[PDB]
Amino acid sequence: MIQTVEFNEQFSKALDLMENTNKNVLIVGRAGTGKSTLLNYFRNNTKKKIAVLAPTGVAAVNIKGQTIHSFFNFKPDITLSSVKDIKPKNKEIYKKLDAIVIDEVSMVRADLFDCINEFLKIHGKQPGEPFGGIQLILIGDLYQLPPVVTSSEKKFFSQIYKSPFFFDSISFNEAEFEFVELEKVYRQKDEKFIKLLNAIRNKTIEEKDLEELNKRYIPDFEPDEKEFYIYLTTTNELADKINQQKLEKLKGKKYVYQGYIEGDFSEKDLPAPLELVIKKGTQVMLLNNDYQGRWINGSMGRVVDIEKVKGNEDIIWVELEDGEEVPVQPYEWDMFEFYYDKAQKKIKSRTVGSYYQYPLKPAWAITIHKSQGLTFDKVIIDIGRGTFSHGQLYVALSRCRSLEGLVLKKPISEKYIWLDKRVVSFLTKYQYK
Amino acid sequence: MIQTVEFNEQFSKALDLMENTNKNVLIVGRAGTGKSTLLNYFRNNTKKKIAVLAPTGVAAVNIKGQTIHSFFNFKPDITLSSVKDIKPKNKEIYKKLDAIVIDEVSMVRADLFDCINEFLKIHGKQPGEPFGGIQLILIGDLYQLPPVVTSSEKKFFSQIYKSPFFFDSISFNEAEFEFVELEKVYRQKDEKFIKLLNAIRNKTIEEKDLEELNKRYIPDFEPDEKEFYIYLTTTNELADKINQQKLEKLKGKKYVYQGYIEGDFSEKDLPAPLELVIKKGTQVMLLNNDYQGRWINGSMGRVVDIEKVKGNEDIIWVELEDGEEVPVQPYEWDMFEFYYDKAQKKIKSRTVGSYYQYPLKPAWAITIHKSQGLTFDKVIIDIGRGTFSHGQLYVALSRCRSLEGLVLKKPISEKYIWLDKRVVSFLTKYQYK
Ligand SMILES: Nc1ncnc2c1ncn2[C@@H]1O[C@H](COP(=O)(O)OP(=O)(O)O)[C@@H](O)[C@H]1O
Ligand SMILES: Nc1ncnc2c1ncn2[C@@H]1O[C@H](COP(=O)(O)OP(=O)(O)O)[C@@H](O)[C@H]1O
Repeated sequence: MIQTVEFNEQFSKALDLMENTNKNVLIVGRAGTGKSTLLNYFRNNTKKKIAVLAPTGVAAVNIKGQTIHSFFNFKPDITLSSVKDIKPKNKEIYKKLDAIVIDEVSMVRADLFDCINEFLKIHGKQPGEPFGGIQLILIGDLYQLPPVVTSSEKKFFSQIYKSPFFFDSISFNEAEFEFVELEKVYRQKDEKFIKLLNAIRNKTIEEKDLEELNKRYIPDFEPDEKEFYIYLTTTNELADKINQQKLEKLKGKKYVYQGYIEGDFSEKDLPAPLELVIKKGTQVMLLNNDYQGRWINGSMGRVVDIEKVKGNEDIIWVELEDGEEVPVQPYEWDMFEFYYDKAQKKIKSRTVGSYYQYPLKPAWAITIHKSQGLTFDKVIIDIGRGTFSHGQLYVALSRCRSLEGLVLKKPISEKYIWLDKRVVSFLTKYQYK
Repeated sequence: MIQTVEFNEQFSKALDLMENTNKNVLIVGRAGTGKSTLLNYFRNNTKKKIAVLAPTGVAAVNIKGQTIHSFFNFKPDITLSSVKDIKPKNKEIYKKLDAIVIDEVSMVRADLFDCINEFLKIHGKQPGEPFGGIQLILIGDLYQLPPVVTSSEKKFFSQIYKSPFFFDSISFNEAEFEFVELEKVYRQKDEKFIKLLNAIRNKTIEEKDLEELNKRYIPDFEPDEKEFYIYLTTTNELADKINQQKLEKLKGKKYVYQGYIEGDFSEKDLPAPLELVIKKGTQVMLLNNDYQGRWINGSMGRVVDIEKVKGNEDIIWVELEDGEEVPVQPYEWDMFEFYYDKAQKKIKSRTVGSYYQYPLKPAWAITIHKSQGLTFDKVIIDIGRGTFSHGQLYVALSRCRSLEGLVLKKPISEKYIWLDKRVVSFLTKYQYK
């Protein structure tokens, strides 16, 4: 229960809208703003009978949340008509809930948002009113690739929703959300990078500074066995090839570790891959924040000599960016579920599942979607390799930390870097309202 | 320099034909016989500058010998025409060789035998017609299945060779081959079963023994969990799926061990599987002979708690058929290659490859072909599934030890056990010559 979080104007304004008011609110930052920090400070220090949810199972386990389809008992094929037949597991709850938070709201499609509103409108405190009158708190990175919509759905989805963004859902317009944008980049020496990114957001590109970009299209391929460059790909398939090809053409023995599921857990979504295949000298990424304060979620390293085990489970030493030769051991992930405790006036969260695996994954290459909400010091913006579609360039650039660590494989650097101005329309509406 | 071999008439007659004479010889056993015993006693205690070969890489590593393709530089697709263009790696050798042994000759197809004869006809010591004069010693079990012949090659193979068995090759006919059959059953004592099996051999079975066979012809199932049983299948696909089905169902944690290849080896013929996926409580097969004298090749067991005490490597504790608790650790297999050294005026064997892996594999089900030369106390004979072969039943029955341990999946059985009388013809020719 600590207080070491630097309460600035935006932070204090957001907490004001959150706790003392019961208004629907939308808080955005871009990577470093304190989205998880603000959410969790509210989460720990409130008595407001709240429920914290997240779109994916990976996002839910990280925030210790409830994996929304599970919280509402939504089948993978849910629709605005089938939602009406859903019987709540925990019917007694959603009458008592005062507020509900949703993290990483960027990747919640419009149809699912409308299903949520209908569900809370029928089972909420005040039925008929938006969300049953329950205060809704949205937290996410607007500067994100919209939720994909398969080719089959495309024809009629285009006719129901203007965009797969959550903010183009009919329920979001009929309800008023106070807008708060986190602008402060904490623990960030990324000076002039965010100014460049904000310049790319607007029409202020200052193409002298655009060609100040044109300086880092080096090719000559290459990297180093030391410089920890990560490839950002558009699809799993390409990231999956770079991980394997780098894993091959590499000597030493491979070590394979199988994740263990206790209780109930889906595969996917797993934070760490189920089969951890590590050779000596393998570039890896750590997928959780260390309690002991040694590495963070996304801290890259290089697998080094494993000492083998004493009578406990074996460890994987890793050579971090700064040093560091840290012993990584398997980490326990838990899958929560919120419920009301009839005994007292409180909503408790029991754990229905456990998952055990080394918190690491091969980190020679990653996909943009997998790297949502992460910044890497040295990145490689690789080939498409089948379509570099509209507005994917601003997101990929927003994955980087500095310009002197950015290497652009293809020197494309042209006039569709622009953030995909559906978002831009939404932001210019709310910032000036 | 061991002398513990109890040199029975058959044995002394076979060694006499081997050592003092230079005649081609054909020794057959029934896998309880002294085949490996005779081969290794001759191998160790001789001064005859010989070369020991085996068809597969697995059979070669077990006998500490070389594969036929490796010794002759035979490409996987060799034909009798292309053999003439093969340049020997070690041309100088095959002038010095006095004898050549070939173990597990049962699984040597006719075309390969003719290629061997042609090669030694061209490069051998005094390279005339009979293998270039090199004395050939063949050792194998005739009671095993013939070497498979793909459907494509079948049409024209059928017209050149009457059967894919080695004795229907050409060379053999114009080859003086003394015949010795090890018929005496080396104990573990085979009392009722070998008499019944030999009765099926000579088609002299009695319907008293058919009815006494029909007694273990029962429907239903299950293995008594401890009680070790195995399902002998016709195909890898069926047997290996049963190993997976028993492995998924059973609870606990998975442990994955990767074999390490040093130098040069093969991925097709490995003694232990390359990826050992082992759960606690899993039936295993202990697939090599322990020097310390704790378990034999084929001695089945059930994995019990794996004590991962390390500062080098962890140990897999296994409960044998009698008892038990043996610590199984990785075993080193080596791939030899013979060469002639004028300095010692003899045939030395250097090791060009090494393979390290725990000598274990899941043993809920294995294929007849994999289990060549083995007897198991408790066997489950399925239907193939389906109608196994013309003559697969006799081999499957010859895999068993006793009738009070053989369990036949289904009573259909009517009479198709009969030995594959191409073998019967050959055996009645040589036994009465
Ligand atoms: N508002 C803030 N006050 C104090 N520290 C912050 C704040 N925002 C970010 N930080 C620092 O930055 C780090 C990452 O913040 P985080 O909450 O993960 O940002 P986001 O959730 O936007 O990714 C935290 O470890 C914290 O130390
Ligand atoms: N000549 C022999 N003298 C004594 N015991 C033998 C002899 N041959 C075989 N045995 C017994 O049979 C076992 C297997 O013999 P082996 O040569 O491996 O048979 P095969 O080659 O037919 O599998 C040996 O462990 C041994 O105890």
